[PDB]
Amino acid sequence: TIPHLAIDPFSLDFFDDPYPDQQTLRDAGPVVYLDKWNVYGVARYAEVHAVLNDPTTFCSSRGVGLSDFKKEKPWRPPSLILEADPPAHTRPRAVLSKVLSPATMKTIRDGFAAAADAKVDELLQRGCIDAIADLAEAYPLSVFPDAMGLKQEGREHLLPYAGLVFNAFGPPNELRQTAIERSAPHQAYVNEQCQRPNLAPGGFGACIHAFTDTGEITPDEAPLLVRSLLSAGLDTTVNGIGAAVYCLARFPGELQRLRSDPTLARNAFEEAVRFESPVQTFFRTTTREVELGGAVIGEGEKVLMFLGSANRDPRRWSDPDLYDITRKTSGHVGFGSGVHMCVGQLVARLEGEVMLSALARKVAAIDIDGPVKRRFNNTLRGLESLPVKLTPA
Ligand code: HEM
Ligand SMILES: O=C(O)c1ccc(-c2ccccn2)cc1
Ligand SMILES: [Cl-]
Repeated sequence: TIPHLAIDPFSLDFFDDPYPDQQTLRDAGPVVYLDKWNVYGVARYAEVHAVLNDPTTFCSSRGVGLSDFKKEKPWRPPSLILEADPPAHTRPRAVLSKVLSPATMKTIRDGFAAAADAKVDELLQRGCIDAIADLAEAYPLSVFPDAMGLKQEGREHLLPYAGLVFNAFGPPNELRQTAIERSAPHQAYVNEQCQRPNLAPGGFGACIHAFTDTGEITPDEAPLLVRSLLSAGLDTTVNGIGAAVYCLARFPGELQRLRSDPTLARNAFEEAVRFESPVQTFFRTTTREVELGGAVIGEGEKVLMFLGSANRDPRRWSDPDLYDITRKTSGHVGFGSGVHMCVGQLVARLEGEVMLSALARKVAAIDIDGPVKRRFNNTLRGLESLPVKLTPA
């Protein structure tokens, strides 16, 4: 019934060039079995979307990595939002929704846009930059920790902790095990900054604590919800912005459309999230025997979703391998779908829009002038280095 494949979606060969293997996974059937890790997989849009929108059957409380929390100990206390099912998930979800709300975006937009314009101006003075370290990393590092209300000391732990979190969703391979081995200094830093005394008033972190009054969360839950934003809100945006810059360098015709209408900035970032999804894969666990696309999956089985594959599925998208900044992108799963759909997507979009708007208004060309290096992660997709020359407009 279910085809068995030996493709390892957590191998460097797969990270290097996942597209061909993803077509193989999509075309083999709606549900495959991956013998390498003894998990089910779904690579088509329809099944990925269906799994995401059935949290009762495909739960998150048993972890969204390979590890099954009913069988193995989590490497850190479970997330109160990501690794929770309704109804436990509902109230921490509503709090983060209100912290990361439209009204909060109105308060940070001017500073985020000023910082993005200032960065592009700074980068234009140097001409030849690394679009990862000097842009995709430097810009969110200059707005997000300040938006959280973090102190200055110790921010070098932020990206390492994030890379650890997303590597840890993988199998016990060298990427995951190495990350955990070096994790103690990053965990200590992050956990300490999650305490209310260490969070600046007016920031995202202090606002989470300020919601402990309402009956939605208690004070003992607030540090873990701060930890959620420090886990999921930095490295994802770095890879998203890097993907957008990468796309604009590979598709100069799309950079030229963006220059002619900077108001396409928000959709050009959204298309980059569909085209080069920063988070390529993660898991659900079945809570019972379920039929999916004509196949029966037993209870307590891990199901690997290929989000980047669903976003390139020609059963859903026309010309899926083309970066199109006027594409109707609604429905892509780059931010998830359903009750867990990225609660910080307004922050991601704001960061990405104002950066691409700054590029649209100030940059004439983006040419790759050096070797492009990929950054390897069990679930994140992004570049290690992207040497580009920026031609000022
Ligand atoms: C390009 C940027 C981003 C991408 C591609 C992305 C992707 C995702 C995806 C796919 C999920 C769903 C996970 C699941 O269903 O198991 C998710 C959830 C989440 N994201 Fe994002 N994210 C981004 C930016 C952010 C930012 C900026 C924040 C916070 C400031 C954030 C915080 C969270 C949190 C807390 C969750 C858990 C929500 C829940 O379980 O209900 N992410 N993200
Ligand atoms: O609550 C946390 O700590 C946390 C929340 C969300 C993520 C995540 C996972 C997969 C894709 C995107 N984001 C990771 C951690
Ligand atoms: Cl931790």
